[PDB]
Order: sequence, then C-alpha cells, then structure tokens
Amino acid sequence: VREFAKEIDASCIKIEKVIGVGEFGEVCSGRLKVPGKREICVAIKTLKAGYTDKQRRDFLSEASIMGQFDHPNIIHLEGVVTKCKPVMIITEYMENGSLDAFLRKNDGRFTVIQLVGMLRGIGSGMKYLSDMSYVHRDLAARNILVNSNLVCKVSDFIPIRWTAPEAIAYRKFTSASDVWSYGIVMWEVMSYGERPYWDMSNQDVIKAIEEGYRLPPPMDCPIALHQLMLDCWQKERSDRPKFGQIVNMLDKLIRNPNSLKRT
Ligand SMILES: Cc1nc(Nc2ncc(C(=O)Nc3c(C)cccc3Cl)s2)cc(N2CCN(CCO)CC2)n1
Repeated sequence: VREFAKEIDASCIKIEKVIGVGEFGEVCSGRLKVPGKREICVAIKTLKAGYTDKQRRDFLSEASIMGQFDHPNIIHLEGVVTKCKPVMIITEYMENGSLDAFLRKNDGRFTVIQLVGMLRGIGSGMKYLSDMSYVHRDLAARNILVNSNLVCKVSDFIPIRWTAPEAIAYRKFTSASDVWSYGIVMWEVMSYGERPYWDMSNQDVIKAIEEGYRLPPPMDCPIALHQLMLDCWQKERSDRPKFGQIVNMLDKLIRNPNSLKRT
C-alpha cells in the first residue's frame, strides 16, 4: 500500500499573500486551523487559472508523491483541497525560503558548524529519498527550503552545472548522479550561493569536467569538506560515496570538530 494526501476542509485555510509565481501557477502563505489543533503557518500552491483536467491530474500527482515521504529533512505535506475549486496543495511554511536565496542574503553570517549542519540535513533527506528508490534529478540549493531554525528540507517533487557527466551524456539518472549534484550543493552552501563554475559557459563546463577539472574549495572552506565534494564528483558513478556514507562522514566531522580546522 502507498500513502496519499489528506483532504483539507477549505474553511480551515486562510490565504494571506502571494509569495512566489511560476509557469505552473503560484505559491501563497497562509494559516491552517483545524478544530482542536493549534493554528500553523502553511504554504499553498495552486495551478494557473484555466487549468485542464490533465493539468489538474499532473498537479495532484506532485501531492501523492509527496505524501509518500515522512522525514524531518523532506518538506512536510499537510494535504490537498480537491472538493472545492481551485485545487490546492498545502505544505508546512518554511520561513526562510530557498537555501540559495537565504545564503546570498546572509553572506558570511553563519559558522562552519552551522553550515555543516545544513549539509547534514540535506544529506539525511537525500538518504531517505534514495532509500526509497527515488531520484531527484534536480538537486540544487534553489530546491532546498529553510525554516526559522535553519533546518533544511528537500523540495521540488537539464540544469547542466548541477548534473553528473553520465546523466548529461547518456541520460543515466540514478542516486549516484544525485550524489554528484549533492557535491555541487555542498559547494553552493560553503560559498554562500556562488554560481558553480562562475562565468564558464555550459559547453566549457562539460569539456572541463571531462578533462578532469573540479571546483576548488570555497573561501575558508575546510579541506575535509572539499575532499568530500571531490568524492561526490568522481568520474565513475560507482566510485562516489552513497548518501549513507556522506551522512556518516558529516556526522564524524560534527562529532570531531577539530577535523574542520585544516583549510
Ligand atoms: C517562495 C517562498 N517560499 C517560502 N516558503 C515556502 N515554504 C513551502 C513552500 C512550497 O513551495 N511548498 C510546496 C507546496 C505548497 C506545494 C508543493 C510543493 C511544495 Cl515544496 S515555499 C518563503 C519565502 N520567503 C519570501 C521571502 N522572505 C521574506 C518574507 O517575507 C522569506 C520567506 N518565499
């Protein structure tokens, strides 16, 4: 048996403002208050006006997939509204928005241990997804959300410079190509949201990677963290660490913080 999205009575939802817009539709912030339970802030996603039946189905599919996941580092689904129009997907509200934006607005503001904690959370969520045979395909800081307590959660259920060479060249997407992407996310985090490969063109990036180029340590990045990035970017996908190993390695760095001394 599979999980599913719970139906939420529309009277329990109060939409407060629009906080994002896309080609798919839009996202709002609001409040959810169910009888007997404390009010929580939520995010509310809707389809573009005039959506078709097919679009409505593909939409309620993002919800059914999300309903399968219950982990502290994966965005939490509250439920759906389907008995009323328009259709909506409701999740927890992540107060600090996307990780890329958040770090760029807070350049230099966190400690190494805080940053490593964020990476450990992302890794834990990815271990959970990969455990379940899911492949994200689009792992990047822009697709991670952050709450008030700095907890990072995987969201978003070809970006060339986040994508493993075998996924670009042979369309082979696996957890191991997600691990490559995770390495890029590590670099984004430790650089406070710099653009991977800077001004290099997509073509230049592809050629450089094939010739053995890998990104350098971000400014003031511990060597141990950069070495882990390099492990994630092994050419042969089978040579990359698994997500469980990544999390274990981060846990060991956090437990033995002197290991973060060398830069
Ligand atoms: C675009 C945006 N989202 C934020 N938080 C979100 N939490 C959950 C989100 C989400 O999309 N859920 C979701 C849904 C609903 C359906 C399917 C799949 C998913 Cl994953 S979006 C915060 C934010 N900020 C704006 C700027 N800042 C200043 C403050 O006023 C900080 C806050 N902006």
